Amino acid sequence: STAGKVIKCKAAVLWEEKKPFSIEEVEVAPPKAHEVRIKMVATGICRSDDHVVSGTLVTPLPVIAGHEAAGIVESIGEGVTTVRPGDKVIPLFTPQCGKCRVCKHPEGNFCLKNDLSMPRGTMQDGTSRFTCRGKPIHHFLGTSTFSQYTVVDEISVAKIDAASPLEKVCLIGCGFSTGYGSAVKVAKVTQGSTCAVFGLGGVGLSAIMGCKAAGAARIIGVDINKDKFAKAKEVGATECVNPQDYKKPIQEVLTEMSNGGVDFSFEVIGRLDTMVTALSCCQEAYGVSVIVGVPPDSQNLSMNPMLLLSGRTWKGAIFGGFKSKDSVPKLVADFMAKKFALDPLITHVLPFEKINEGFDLLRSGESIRTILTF
Amino acid sequence: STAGKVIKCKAAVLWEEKKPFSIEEVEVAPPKAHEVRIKMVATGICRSDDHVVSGTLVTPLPVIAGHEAAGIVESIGEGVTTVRPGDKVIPLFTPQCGKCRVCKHPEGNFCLKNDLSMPRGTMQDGTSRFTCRGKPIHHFLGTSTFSQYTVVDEISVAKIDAASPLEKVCLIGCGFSTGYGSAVKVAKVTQGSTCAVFGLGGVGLSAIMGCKAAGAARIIGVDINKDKFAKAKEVGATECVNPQDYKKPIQEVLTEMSNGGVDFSFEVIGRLDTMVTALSCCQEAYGVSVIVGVPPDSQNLSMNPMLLLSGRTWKGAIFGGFKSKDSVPKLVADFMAKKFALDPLITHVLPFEKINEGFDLLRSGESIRTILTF
Ligand SMILES: NC(=O)c1ccc[n+]([C@@H]2O[C@H](COP(=O)([O-])OP(=O)([O-])OC[C@H]3O[C@@H](n4cnc5c(N)[nH+]cnc54)[C@H](O)[C@@H]3O)[C@@H](O)[C@H]2O)c1
Ligand SMILES: NC(=O)c1ccc[n+]([C@@H]2O[C@H](COP(=O)([O-])OP(=O)([O-])OC[C@H]3O[C@@H](n4cnc5c(N)[nH+]cnc54)[C@H](O)[C@@H]3O)[C@@H](O)[C@H]2O)c1
Ligand SMILES: OCc1c(F)c(F)c(F)c(F)c1F
Ligand SMILES: OCc1c(F)c(F)c(F)c(F)c1F
Ligand SMILES: [Zn+2]
Ligand SMILES: [Zn+2]
Ligand SMILES: [Zn+2]
Ligand SMILES: [Zn+2]
Repeated sequence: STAGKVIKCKAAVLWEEKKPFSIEEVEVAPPKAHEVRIKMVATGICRSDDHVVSGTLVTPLPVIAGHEAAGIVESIGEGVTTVRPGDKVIPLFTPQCGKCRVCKHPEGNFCLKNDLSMPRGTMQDGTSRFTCRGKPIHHFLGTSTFSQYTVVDEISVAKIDAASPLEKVCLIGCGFSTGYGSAVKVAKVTQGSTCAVFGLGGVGLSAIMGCKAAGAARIIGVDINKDKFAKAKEVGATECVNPQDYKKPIQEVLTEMSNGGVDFSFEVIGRLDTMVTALSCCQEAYGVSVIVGVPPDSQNLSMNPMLLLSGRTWKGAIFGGFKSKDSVPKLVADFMAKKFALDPLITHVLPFEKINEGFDLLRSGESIRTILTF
Repeated sequence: STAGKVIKCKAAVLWEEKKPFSIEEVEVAPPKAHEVRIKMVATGICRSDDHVVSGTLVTPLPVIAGHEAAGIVESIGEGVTTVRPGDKVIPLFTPQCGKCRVCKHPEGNFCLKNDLSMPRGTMQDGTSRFTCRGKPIHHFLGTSTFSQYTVVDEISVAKIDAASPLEKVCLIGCGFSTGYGSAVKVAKVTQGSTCAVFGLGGVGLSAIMGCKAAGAARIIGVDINKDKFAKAKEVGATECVNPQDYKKPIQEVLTEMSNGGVDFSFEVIGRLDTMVTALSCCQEAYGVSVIVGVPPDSQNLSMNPMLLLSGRTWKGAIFGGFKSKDSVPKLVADFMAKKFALDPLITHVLPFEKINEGFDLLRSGESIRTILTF
């Protein structure tokens, strides 16, 4: 048995920014009280993982990244009550402690135990379960899914359906649930409305899916890579526009196309300029814009508050506004019942050992989601 | 009889920025089709009128300002159906045409016929009804209430209760309805919540009134002028804070006071810095901040969009989000039914001839609302 013992396994360690991951042996400590050690089965490559490499997102290095994944519980620490060895689980990069003011609020999901706002790169107890070359290695968002085995706090894992296909439902751990929730829960897109989605990667595709599910009459996809347009239309976009095709700023184009501004817009890229453009393109009196993209570290946007004074609503969200631990199992159940599709997001499959090729695919513009198999 | 004739009357003309109003004779043309000429009874001095004087707001000069008022219909043009000679009325600085996409939208009030966004300083037909010393004088927001008589478009006037005391209900034309609606309708303050109101003038006080009416448990007033605090507590503030008393930024103070951020905040001043502070002080996952204040023309703020990504909502509104022509008569009816009070807002009552003295009372920090009586 491996229970109570250190596990030696392979992980993808990031030693330095702007460098390939190093696939090499790490030591994974056994779970402490209220901790869960998970044998990973599949993990997706999300742009936020790439932000760690690029320094768009600052988190302590060296690190084991990865936050969109699914696996099987190997062992549980003392006091764990919500999962058992052998359960299928999704790590929760946004925890749900159930006890803080946000967890208790009907509309909050950004649990105060998160490691996103001011990342420490640790477990909840401020220590690391990972050693590599005798050196401690940081965690990422409490999940660190780029490893054959990880350890997570109990508040950062959800039990899911035992019959779930883990190579698909890993996307519920980030990109799908984020985009879909951003539309259905955060924006509360309405029947017959006009939507604009900026960025047609896995998360923006998922936002399109949610807009369509909510009954939007028009869904305008916006991307500078026209190769993204065919799949955006397959999942519900009614039209697609490339800002590079136009002499005028795209907020003006979108305001014209929507006869005075869109009902709902979504920034699903991570640029300061598109955040302001996306706000501006929604109708000035009653439009809603949602920021989903992750901006470059420590940078401020500039905007005219008259955009808001007229009536616009501007909001953002992590993980589609979903209370993570309550929502993930339900989302998996709904997937199993064919209430939404995940295959449109999966463009490439690779073994974990080819993680760097997976990142190359994302950076080239070729992929949506590459799913890595352990 | 004056109907169908030019009226020569007294008005307060603003010939140039940063100068006193000139109280002198103007000529007021009769109303054209779908226009209403009103004998003014009382008008309030709103900070937004002062913004015209100071250059904070840009609108064509020379102008007859004034937008918070009440009077009695003198005559109607052909085709008017919603008011008759002798009716008590409130001019609507945000029109309600009833036909545009905003007017048709359940949550929109910033009617596309407004003269706020891109001011022309005319009637709807692009002409002026005012002359002074042989020169055409601009209108302001379709209202121009600093005159013994004005002419407004029908879509910019509401009939109110014939028994209304005009010297009080004129506040429903701007400051009361703006503050109150910002709380009750735009923010949708909840029972038991904690609110922070930045700026304790007439509009901020009315926002306090709304927060209290909505059942807030804590209402923190914020102002640099501690002389404003006693009246803020009278109308519902549970605590008041002066940023100048603290070594730390007031967003930090308010976050500490509210054990991690407020539920609802309101910027009711008109400064870029306080708009950002107000957003920051609301709880990062589920807080809502509403911009009410009018900032200096053409200036952008800077902010970190992580404030929004965590879950905050940022919005603004004109006129408390109220559909103007539907709402004004109901607000007056509610006042007559003792559902809210207006007297706490009124600190001074002066003849119209003392308009400049009224503006000096506002600028010196000594008044809340001065009501000018014709
Ligand atoms: N809020 C959350 O909880 C959350 C979750 C998941 C992802 N993210 C972020 O969301 C963003 C999208 O993630 P993803 O879908 O995995 O990334 P992605 O697959 O890189 O998709 C982004 C898309 O944006 C397009 N794009 C780039 N620049 C522009 C431009 N100027 N105008 C229009 N399109 C442009 C680009 O071509 C690509 O198709 C990233 O910033 C992520 O970090 C946030
Ligand atoms: N959105 C709308 O429809 C609408 C309607 C009415 C008024 N307004 C605007 O709302 C604002 C308030 O109007 P008002 O109540 O008539 O003005 P006011 O009576 O001048 O009140 C403003 C208050 O802000 C206080 N103040 C000034 N600087 C600061 C600071 N740095 N920190 C905290 N407090 C400060 C000041 O002492 C005063 O009590 C103005 O900008 C108006 O133009 C907007
Ligand atoms: O993709 C999800 C995701 C985010 F939305 C973040 F804001 C973040 F900081 C991060 F590390 C992350 F992985
Ligand atoms: O006080 C109400 C009011 C506003 F909210 C404005 F945005 C504005 F431009 C204006 F002239 C005005 F009077
Ligand atoms: Zn929590
Ligand atoms: Zn992600
Ligand atoms: Zn209208
Ligand atoms: Zn006003």
